[PDB]
Amino acid sequence: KEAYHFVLVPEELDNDYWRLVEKGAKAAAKELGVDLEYIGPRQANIDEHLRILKKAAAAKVDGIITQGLTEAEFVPVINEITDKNIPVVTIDTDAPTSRRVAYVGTDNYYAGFLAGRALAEDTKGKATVAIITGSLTAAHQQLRVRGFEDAVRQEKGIRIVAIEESHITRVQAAEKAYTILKKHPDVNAFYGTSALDAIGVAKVVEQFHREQKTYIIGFDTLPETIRYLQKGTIAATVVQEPYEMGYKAVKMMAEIVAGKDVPVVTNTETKVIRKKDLPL
Repeated sequence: KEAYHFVLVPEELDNDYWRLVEKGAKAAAKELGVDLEYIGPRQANIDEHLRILKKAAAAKVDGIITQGLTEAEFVPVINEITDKNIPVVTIDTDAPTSRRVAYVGTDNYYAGFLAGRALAEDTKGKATVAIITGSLTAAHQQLRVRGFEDAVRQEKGIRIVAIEESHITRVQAAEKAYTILKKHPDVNAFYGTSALDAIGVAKVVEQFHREQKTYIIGFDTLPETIRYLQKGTIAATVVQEPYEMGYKAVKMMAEIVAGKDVPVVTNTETKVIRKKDLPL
């Protein structure tokens, strides 16, 4: 009996969030006697991401765990991998129209919906919102935006005046905040859907001395996010369970190759945390 060899491809190797996924994935792998190879782009890059997927598939590994990041490029690659009878578990971002066997990650539509609810609650239903999103093509970003929009649609005192892409860098989130605040000086609320968006926004808001008049809600728990939350510049952030999705993704791949029944979608929890919830 040879050990199962699984590949987990993170969006970015050196990233606090994915290192938490790696920890959970390696904990489950060790617990099951599974060889887990954790490889991806050192810096997020779609083309090296796809290239590492197709390489792992050509190695006849027993299963591949990955984001279904974009419909256009990742659904074909997931299906291509599935056509070699290698099962794919999606993690963090689903591709529900692909032939991936199972998904483990946040309900991204509903993370954004809870963010809309939290913004409406905290602003007492009155806000002029700008949205910073990592990209318009990444499936989880799209869902987080759409969920927020649906949540606030009937909030008569809320209107969304801008949506801008950060390309998941802190510097470009700041850039877009400079552009938005210049163009829409009535903006008193920012919603960021990737891990550095609120952080980039927070810097610009503080530069213009607008923190006391600006509500900021972002995603995840990076150190600068916790700092701005303790300081008051960021009012809230949506917290995921990267360790748990790493752990559950590996355990579910093992169930799949063992022939057991597994659900198609497993959603790890999501929570809107504010300053009062710190420490985590």
